[PDB]
Amino acid sequence: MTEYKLVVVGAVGVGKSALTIQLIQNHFVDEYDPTIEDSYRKQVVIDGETCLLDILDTAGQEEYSAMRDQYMRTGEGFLCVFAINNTKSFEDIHHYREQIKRVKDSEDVPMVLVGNKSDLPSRTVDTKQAQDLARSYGIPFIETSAKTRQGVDDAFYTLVREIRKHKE
Ligand SMILES: [N]C1=N([C]C(=O)[N]C2=[C][C]=C(F)[C]=[C]2)[C]=[C]S1
Repeated sequence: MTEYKLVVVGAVGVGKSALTIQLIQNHFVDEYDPTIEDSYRKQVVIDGETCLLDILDTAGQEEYSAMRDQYMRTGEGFLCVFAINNTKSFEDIHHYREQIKRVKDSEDVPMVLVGNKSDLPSRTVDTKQAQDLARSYGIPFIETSAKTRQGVDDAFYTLVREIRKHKE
């Protein structure tokens, strides 16, 4: 069976486990829990093929810099999640971008920019603005409304399509 090794990156206040738990057990949690390390695995049927998705939810802080540069060597699919309400987490993508290209040692890497809390009234970053920077890097921007569970499942398939095309 085809297994996909992905890492869940981001900052504190975006919705890390809010995406995982919502797609894994279909549950939305209001309380935020500072995660350090764990393994989330689930089987998904795409294009008639059943595959296993292994996602590692690491600390959403620049605490373990050495460890950050470690797992970044596996650039299968980077989930660039940010909060549309927090511009700081959006402009933080560049901070990771400069490192990603260094660790991956490749200019071309299939990544997906997903904005969370899109169903929330508090919006600072606009879709066009987000897409402006996204297209600057060469990555697509998707809307991920966690609370309503809209686009969360579909957006997960988009990255798989990228990985498949990056192969052959
Ligand atoms: N989770 C866990 N495991 C599995 C794996 O591998 N994962 C991953 C990899 C890489 C990346 F990047 C992300 C995720 C083992 C132990 S714990």
